[PDB]
Amino acid sequence: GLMQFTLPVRLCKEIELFHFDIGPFENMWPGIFVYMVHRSCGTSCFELEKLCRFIMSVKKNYRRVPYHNWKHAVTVAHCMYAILQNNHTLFTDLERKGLLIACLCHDLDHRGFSNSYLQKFDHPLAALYSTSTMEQHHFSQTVSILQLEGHNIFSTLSSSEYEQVLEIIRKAIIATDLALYFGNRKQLEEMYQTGSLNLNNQSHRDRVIGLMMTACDLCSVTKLWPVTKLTANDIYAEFWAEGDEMKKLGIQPIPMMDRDKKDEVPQGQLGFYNAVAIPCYTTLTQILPPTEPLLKACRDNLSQWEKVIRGEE
Ligand SMILES: COc1ccc(-n2c(CCN3C(=O)c4ccccc4C3=O)nc3ccccc3c2=O)cc1
Ligand SMILES: [Mg+2]
Ligand SMILES: [Zn+2]
Repeated sequence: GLMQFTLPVRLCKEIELFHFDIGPFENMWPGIFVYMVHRSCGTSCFELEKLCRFIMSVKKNYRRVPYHNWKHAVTVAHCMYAILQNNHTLFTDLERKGLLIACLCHDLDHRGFSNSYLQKFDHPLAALYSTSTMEQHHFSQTVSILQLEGHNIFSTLSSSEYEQVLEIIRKAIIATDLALYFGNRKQLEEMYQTGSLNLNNQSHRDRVIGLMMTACDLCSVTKLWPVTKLTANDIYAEFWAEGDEMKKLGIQPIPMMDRDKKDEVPQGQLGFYNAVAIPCYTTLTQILPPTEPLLKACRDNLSQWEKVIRGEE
């Protein structure tokens, strides 16, 4: 009960910042995650023994893929921690519990392949889940781990609170399907501008939590340039592998997944910042002003990509 996690001074201070990188020491990531739960949620939110056993079973069920790996899970959960800590009073007790867990679990058992590759391959999961294929799988894996003996971290919630938290987590994980982001942000844009946005409207909270999950999931674009630049290598390492697998199915992949078109990456990054990232953090900043540093860091990285195209790096 009186057992706190404590980080070295540099990490204690930098973990509070949006652009924090969790570093290359894998054995510290569980401790970083528990530290964020204790500060974000309370030292009483979860039984430590159960949380530790939940964390290590989640870790075990992430795969050795270049990008959609255990490091991504913890990185995305840190961004959520930064949003929640900078917006103290806006989120319920259940929501703080649910969203950090949702982030840790959001890409469980990812194979490094998009929903589109699963469908073109005719993967069994494409028959089981026709839309948001991988995201329904990620939620399924989350419930499976919660039902392992000794792993139910929500045990001391009431029947109704338990149903509420799994519903928060399900919506949160489904919302990480980027195909669903565009419509969710368009609706949030209209609600914010016509002034109809109402954080007591549950359907509105869902939309706002959905956008938070997009923002955390894309947070690679909100780090300092050297982290962003090096993470891009891992992202494209997966896309190019999917591209190769498209070619094996006798389908020319989109340039984004075609390793023969590396030259086109700098311009594709501009398109992605302009079409996805900047709009995402802009709308998020309007709804939640204290998330402005995500938008500023994103704009900084857009400028860095424009310098790459101008041969300046
Ligand atoms: C829909 O708007 C888009 C979509 C894709 C693109 N796009 C991209 C963006 C790549 N990208 C994701 O998709 C993504 C998802 C999640 C995290 C990080 C990322 C991330 O870095 N790269 C290219 C590279 C070369 C050639 C072409 C393209 C191309 O068209 C541009 C605009
Ligand atoms: Mg995902
Ligand atoms: Zn993800």
